[PDB]
Amino acid sequence: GSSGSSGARACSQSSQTALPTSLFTEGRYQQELEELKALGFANRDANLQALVATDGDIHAAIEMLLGASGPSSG
Repeated sequence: GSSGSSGARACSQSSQTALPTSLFTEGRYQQELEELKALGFANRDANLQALVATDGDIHAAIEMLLGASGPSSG
């Protein structure tokens, strides 16, 4: 005991048979987009791009939609 931090593997993509379907996220977190529209958003596309970014976790989406990107570069 001295430091505190967890790792457990590093990088692990999970995709093969799956395909990039645009109409595959508008049917998953459809209600979500509507939620943010009330939580304090509206930009569905953005709400999605963020949601999908959080695995469709509106919660994590909010923060991300709140302006909590994190990394910066351009």
